[PDB]
Amino acid sequence: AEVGRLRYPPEMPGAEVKVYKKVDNVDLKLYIYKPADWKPADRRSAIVFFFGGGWQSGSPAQFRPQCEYFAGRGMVAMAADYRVGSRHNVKVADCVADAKSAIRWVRQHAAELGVDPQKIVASGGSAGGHLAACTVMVPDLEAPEEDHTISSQANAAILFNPVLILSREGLKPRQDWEERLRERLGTEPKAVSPYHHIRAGLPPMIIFHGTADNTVPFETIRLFAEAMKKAGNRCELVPFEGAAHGFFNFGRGDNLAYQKTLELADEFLVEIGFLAPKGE
Ligand SMILES: [Cl-]
Ligand SMILES: [Cl-]
Repeated sequence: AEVGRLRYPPEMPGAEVKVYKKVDNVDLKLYIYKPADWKPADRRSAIVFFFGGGWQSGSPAQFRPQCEYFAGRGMVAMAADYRVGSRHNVKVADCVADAKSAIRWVRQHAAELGVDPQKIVASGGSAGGHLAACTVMVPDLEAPEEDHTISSQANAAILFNPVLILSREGLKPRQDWEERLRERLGTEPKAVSPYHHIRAGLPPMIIFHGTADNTVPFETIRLFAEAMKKAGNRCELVPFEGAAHGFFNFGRGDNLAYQKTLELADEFLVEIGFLAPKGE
């Protein structure tokens, strides 16, 4: 509900604004937070957050607090806008293209951003967590007007109650439901279903999910994580006992889950060599 009251477009005080994509006569922006000691020539890790809201609504403001945290730790942290149903009459596949365009843009512009182009983390909540996962493991579905010699693939992901299974193929593949998914998603459902793209050799990830989630059942995420681990990938699943969809957000449950998810995300980033340990 609180997340639902966020402003669009957001103020994002202290952020630098860059347009990463011009599409359908809208300028899609990144809201960029740099560390206090940032200099051109830096080669910092970066994180790009994609807001939640069912691919229908939401605001980059959702992840402003996390951006401020990670910029405090020395990352170039940013929150991306992307097209949504209520504002732009797009479908899920369009959202995925925008998320991929954002990672591509950060990589293309890594030098001027003071960023290491092989340390770009994709992150998000719910629908935005789906997008982040798509940037790590789903093939590009379109080639927009952008540098396709530059990869859209993120180097790691941090997912907050993501949607990871968008097709029922290979679960316990009924036709009419997959056809309804096709019309909603703008493509074959498997083409935007991270679970259907599990293979060896993928970037590392951490996932935070409530065990009492009625929106995205925890069991879908357990299945995902088990299969990823079977494929040899680093896929850390942190259950939040009794928590529901949206539990991790700044401003709810006394900020306890907010703080805990940041702590664990920080250690994950140290583990994979994207952040220096807090001990310096
Ligand atoms: Cl790895
Ligand atoms: Cl829920």
